[PDB]
Amino acid sequence: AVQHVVVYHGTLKIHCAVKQFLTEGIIMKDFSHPNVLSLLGVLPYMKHGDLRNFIRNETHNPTVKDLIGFGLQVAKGMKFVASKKFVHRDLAARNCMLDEKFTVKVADFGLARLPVKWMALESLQTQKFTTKSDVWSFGVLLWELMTRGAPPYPDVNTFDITVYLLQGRRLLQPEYCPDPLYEVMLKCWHPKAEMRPSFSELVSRISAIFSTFIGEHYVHVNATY
Ligand SMILES: O=C(NCCN1CCOCC1)Nc1nc2ccc(Sc3nnc4ccc(-c5ccc(F)cc5)nn34)cc2s1
Repeated sequence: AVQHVVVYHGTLKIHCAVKQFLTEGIIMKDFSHPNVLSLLGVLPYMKHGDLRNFIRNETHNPTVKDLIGFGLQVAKGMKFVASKKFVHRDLAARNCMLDEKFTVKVADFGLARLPVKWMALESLQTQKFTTKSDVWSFGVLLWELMTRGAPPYPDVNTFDITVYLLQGRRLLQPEYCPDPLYEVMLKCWHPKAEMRPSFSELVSRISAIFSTFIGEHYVHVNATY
């Protein structure tokens, strides 16, 4: 069963990277989606590396369309993962990768595997993780995308985040976030887990927002981040 399955550089020609083991080898191996990082048999090399570092790179010139497009690809990847009944537990821009085609692959799962500032409130309180808690995390990722990789809740110390949130607070709208995309993030952070959108609903809502843009709005980095 692990026979059909059979960090450092490598070749096969495909360029590659290399970092119970056999069981999860098989499990990781059957997750095939273009917005999900593959097991080659050893993972494909991602030319552009992590999503967070890429958007922070002061020499890159992402547009609003570009950033929303990355968020759309994450959502497609998570829609697939969620269909397989798998919970990520650590969705963050740091855990998403970008290839030579600028295709986003959700990574940091399986063999490649507390992120308190990305955690839903019920997970901060129960230490249990669901698909609905991934959705909350996804909303924080979108906020990362729109601020070009700013750290969330900058003046909040990890520990005190649950108290902060329980005062009635959320991340503020980034300067280059469209209003409808901020409403989407607010939905992802709905206080009741069951009221949060599914990943299928997020793919749908975000693809419509994405289609309204034409690549004319350059997103700049914030000085206070
Ligand atoms: O590094 C490059 N590309 C060059 C990047 N440069 C930088 C300077 O600008 C020019 C472009 N390709 C790579 N592919 C792969 C393929 C697999 C893996 S392991 C893995 N599995 N899940 C995850 C999830 C996240 C992270 C991660 C997090 C933070 C980081 F910082 C780097 C990697 N790793 N990870 C590593 C790499 S790294």
